[PDB]
Amino acid sequence: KVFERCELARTLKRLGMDGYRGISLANWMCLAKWESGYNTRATNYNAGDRSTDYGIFQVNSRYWCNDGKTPGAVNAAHLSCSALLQDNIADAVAAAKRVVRDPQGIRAWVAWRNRCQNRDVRQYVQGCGV
Repeated sequence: KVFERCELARTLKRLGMDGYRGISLANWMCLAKWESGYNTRATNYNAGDRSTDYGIFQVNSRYWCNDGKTPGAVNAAHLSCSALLQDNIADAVAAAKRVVRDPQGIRAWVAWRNRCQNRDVRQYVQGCGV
């Protein structure tokens, strides 16, 4: 599923993401936009280390979900990476919350540092009613 901007905003708010571990909704939106373009089936194989990023938030199979084919992997969130490819993003949200519980926080995603950090991100939730 490819979410519409405001549709996603309201959905993340309902799932309790606004201000989770100090992370504003606008920031989560900026992250999803650049990671997958709000697409739940987005997958990206990292040939260099043999891991794959899954879903709307591009969660890595080496630490957060299990796909069985990732060398030296762990399952921190304890999910099947398959769960992060559903149209229903409840599991992707639970995984994303787990990622930011580590000290790195939102910085865990390099794309956030490149395109969201220290920028004006109000634009991602403008006019959505959240």
